[PDB]
Amino acid sequence: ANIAPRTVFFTIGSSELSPREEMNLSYLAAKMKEFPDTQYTVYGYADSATGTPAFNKELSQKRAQAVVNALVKKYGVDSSRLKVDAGGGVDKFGKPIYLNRVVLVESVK
Amino acid sequence: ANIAPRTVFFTIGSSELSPREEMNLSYLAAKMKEFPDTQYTVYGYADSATGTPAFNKELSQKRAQAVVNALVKKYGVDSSRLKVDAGGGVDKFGKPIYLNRVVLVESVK
Repeated sequence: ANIAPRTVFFTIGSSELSPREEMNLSYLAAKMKEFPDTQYTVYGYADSATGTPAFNKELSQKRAQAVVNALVKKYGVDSSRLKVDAGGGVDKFGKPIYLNRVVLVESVK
Repeated sequence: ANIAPRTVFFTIGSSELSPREEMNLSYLAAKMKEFPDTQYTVYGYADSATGTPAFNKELSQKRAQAVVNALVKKYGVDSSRLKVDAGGGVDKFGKPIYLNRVVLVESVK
């Protein structure tokens, strides 16, 4: 009953949620509200191919936090159910490098 | 145990899947493979604010079909589990109008 990991993409150097991602996120929040006991990890990432490690660490943190903030503030999800994990700059998502500018929302087993 | 509806967005007049959407879709396919009995409807849409009704109908069909084709051909999902619904041109997704250029993958209850 654990979600398919949710992908939220971002533009370069930005932690802002686009209209597409707000739409994406509203469906996930409805599922979260339907099963109020489920826990989630909100992994934030950035591409290590540009910017410094510390900038990419902060950016990944802010990306995860913006996803948390929309679920909590806009779609009414208990903040205690969401845990931020700042993954920093990575290449774990391959190329094009913007695929690493992403948040993954995953269920906690 | 039904998925949170999955959003797959498209560029104007196009039914091509971007690198971001292929990444998005790979996580959904893994969930589909984990629970092989689940059925899904693949709703395709276009924005009714541009183009003719018949063009938007075909475009919505091709969008849904491209999502089906990636799940079946690239991520090995039984074609019989996925049903296309061509929604044609709509405004059901609000503005900006590109939010209507989308596929929704939904579980069949």
